Amino acid sequence: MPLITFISPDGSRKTYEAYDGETLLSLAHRNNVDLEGACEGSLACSTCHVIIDPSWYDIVEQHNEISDEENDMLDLAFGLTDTSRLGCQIILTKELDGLCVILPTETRNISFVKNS
Repeated sequence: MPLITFISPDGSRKTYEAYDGETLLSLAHRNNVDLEGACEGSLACSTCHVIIDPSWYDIVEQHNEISDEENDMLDLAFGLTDTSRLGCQIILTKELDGLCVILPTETRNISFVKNS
């Protein structure tokens, strides 16, 4: 259960421990913050996809070639962000341990708080 640095469009930056393949939902619950969805998600996520900021997406996309089957995966990708690769609901992962990336949702906050 590493930590991920979420940067905001205003220049701010939030800090909240993320999980493996777990969405921000798991955080909204721990932070007892007004969330919307009520989706427990999952408790056991392994060998999940990868999700990195949109600044690295262009790098990993050019560093890795896509085959007839790979490139086809994009044609099926619907609703996913341009920052999430081989994903579905954009779920963070420990893979970003000690790395800075942009949050999946469109939320933002700068005020410091000591959640439970």
